[PDB]
Amino acid sequence: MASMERFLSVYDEVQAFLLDQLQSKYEIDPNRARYLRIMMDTTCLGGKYFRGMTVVNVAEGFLAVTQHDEATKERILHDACVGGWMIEFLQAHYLVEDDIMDGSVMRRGKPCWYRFPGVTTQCAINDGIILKSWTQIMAWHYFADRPFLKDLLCLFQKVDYATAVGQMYDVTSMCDSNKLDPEVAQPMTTDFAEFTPAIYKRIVKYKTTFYTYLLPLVMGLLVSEAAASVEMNLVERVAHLIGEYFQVQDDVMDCFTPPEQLGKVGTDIEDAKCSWLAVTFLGKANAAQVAEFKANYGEKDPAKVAVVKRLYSKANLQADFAAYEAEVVREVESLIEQLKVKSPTFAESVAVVWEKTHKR
Amino acid sequence: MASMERFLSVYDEVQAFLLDQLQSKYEIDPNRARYLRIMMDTTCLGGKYFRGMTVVNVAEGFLAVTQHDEATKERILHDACVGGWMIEFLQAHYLVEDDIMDGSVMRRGKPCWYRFPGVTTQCAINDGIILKSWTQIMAWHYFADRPFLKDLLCLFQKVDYATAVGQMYDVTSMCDSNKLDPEVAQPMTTDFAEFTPAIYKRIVKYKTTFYTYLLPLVMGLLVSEAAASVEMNLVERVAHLIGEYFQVQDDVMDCFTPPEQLGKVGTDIEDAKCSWLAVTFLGKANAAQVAEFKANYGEKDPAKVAVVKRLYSKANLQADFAAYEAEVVREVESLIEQLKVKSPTFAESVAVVWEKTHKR
Ligand SMILES: C[C@H](O)CNC(=O)Nc1ccccc1
Ligand SMILES: C[C@H](O)CNC(=O)Nc1ccccc1
Ligand SMILES: [Zn+2]
Ligand SMILES: [Zn+2]
Ligand SMILES: [Zn+2]
Ligand SMILES: [Zn+2]
Repeated sequence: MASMERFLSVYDEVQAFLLDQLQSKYEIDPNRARYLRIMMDTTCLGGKYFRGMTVVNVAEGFLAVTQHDEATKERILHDACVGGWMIEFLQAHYLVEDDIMDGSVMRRGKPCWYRFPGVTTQCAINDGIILKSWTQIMAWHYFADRPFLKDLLCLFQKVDYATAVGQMYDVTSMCDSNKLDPEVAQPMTTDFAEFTPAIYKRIVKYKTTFYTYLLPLVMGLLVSEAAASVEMNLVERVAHLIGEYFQVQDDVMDCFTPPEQLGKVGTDIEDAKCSWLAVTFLGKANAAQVAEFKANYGEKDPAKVAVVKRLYSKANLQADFAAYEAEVVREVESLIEQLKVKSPTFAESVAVVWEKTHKR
Repeated sequence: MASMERFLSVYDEVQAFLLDQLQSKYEIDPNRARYLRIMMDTTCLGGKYFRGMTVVNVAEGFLAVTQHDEATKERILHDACVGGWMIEFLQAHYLVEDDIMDGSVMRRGKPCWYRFPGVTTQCAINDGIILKSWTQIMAWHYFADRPFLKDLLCLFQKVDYATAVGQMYDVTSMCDSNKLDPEVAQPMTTDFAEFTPAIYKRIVKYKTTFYTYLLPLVMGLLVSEAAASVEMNLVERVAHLIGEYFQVQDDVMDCFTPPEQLGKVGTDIEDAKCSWLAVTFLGKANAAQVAEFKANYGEKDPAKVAVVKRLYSKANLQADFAAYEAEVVREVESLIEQLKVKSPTFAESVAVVWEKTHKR
């Protein structure tokens, strides 16, 4: 059976499970069941399933080199699909809540969930809560007797926590740290002293890399009972490296990818985000360029946004991007080599993960 | 050592643990640590700790009748405090997110967290996320080797899910179920056909009783290794019964308790909530009273709100309240009796839980 169709079939199975349990155990009525169904579909479906499919792909790699009964191969592939949907639903949770936090308008060429007429923020915050709660219901039901349940829940928990801490880093990235104070309305930085590579790397490491790369790889190892085919510190380092590159790519696209293709009007400049473009620009700008950046960044005025995009264009950040990209290529290839010592198979799964990211 | 001081000491210990781990493992800076510290204190402290203290009280009851080494008594009381703070932090999560959802202004005589000048909704949604994530970090660290970890996490998970489903019931209680549709803006009911006792009871059962009464009682049983001193179906029934009564009390107070004493300007009438007052009123009203209710409910206009409160006053709902209260007294006393068959001690813990609720 082809992987994607297995994975989509499992979505249907998990959805039916969840909705049927709401009826039998939580006293739900048909209409609220239908609302939840629609919420689940709208918020969890229509992306590329990179995250969830990675769990499946890692598991398929191990199956090719490991002796098992056919029934066991099916059980492992089913568990990899359920685990992948746990990650897709965790992403859905964070995208619903982030879109509300950031006053976002669109996502994947459709309105953000909270903007749907019959949703509203009042419902949507809680819908996002339910999305993450479903990840736990899936795990407790499908992995009840599994030897990896403990480790999978502990890992998922750490990754969710890292992700929330990364959200905090992100939403506070345009403030001066010494001024953070619940009692005082937060001004935007005027110095931009905290727009540095290390501070950027902290934001992206926590906001995105743990859930997008670390969790899919380690979940495919867990459902395969293969965590001893790796050096976990290597897996962490390669996840964090690829994941950073993914985010840099997303930062450049927010500024330069046409909206119809982005699925999004990008507003990182207006929102004063600590983007790779802004940190790279401040790393090579002269005094007058720095001052012109400071006069225009973090403002909704389209003319000021056009001045920042011009400053980026004239600073030939494409060349810095190519240089960054070449260094990451170098480093990812090195880690892949190190991962072949313990597991050619796992190494190859990471190579595929890299190819997929590198070729967006 | 007195229970409350043990419990507050453990708060300090858990806070320090959590903040120190952010520093050592999550790369946090001192200023963001201070923001989180302040968030934790503001959102988790200053209530009566009924929930968390119930875990401690159930555990203390068992200790009085069970042989243990002193070191074991201390370990059980510490675990009961940590478990109680897991529930207090789960409540904090839901109160932060609910206040945002409901556009609330105050709570416990202070502004809602999101309204603090240096918070904002953008931060506060995520702060609420972190509050619940902390409950998992506490459990994984403090209960790592404990025989009850599995059962405590499974239970907590179910209770959190029930609570989110109850939030859905609550926020959608003034809509007609057959009209729920993400694509269509939701009108308020005009018939009030779904303002019934059974529909009310479903809202309150899920929104409040699982986290407020079921979880503190069952957590005190789990940390005591005492789940075989009870019939779980009795514990469920008594939790749901007392918890309903608690909420009816909160509904009457939203309408009739002066704001300075409530900690809150109550807005259930304007918000068109399915309250005990509204369902009781519609259960005894004549045709003209029903029509006058329909013209005035669910409207911000203070004159219309004054007309609903008058309709409630003239309908002598105090008498229905007394009758309800007498029935619950009857039923709670009956369940307490049944619980004495297996455990006088646990029975007495539930009696205390009832006394505390009955005497608010
Ligand atoms: C518009 C979105 O970016 C589309 N989704 C992706 O590009 N997802 C993705 C693809 C490859 C690697 C990692 C993640
Ligand atoms: C203003 C709030 O209602 C104060 N808190 C409580 O009354 N909490 C409480 C007390 C007894 C039983 C159950 C819960
Ligand atoms: Zn965001
Ligand atoms: Zn972006
Ligand atoms: Zn609410
Ligand atoms: Zn209320």
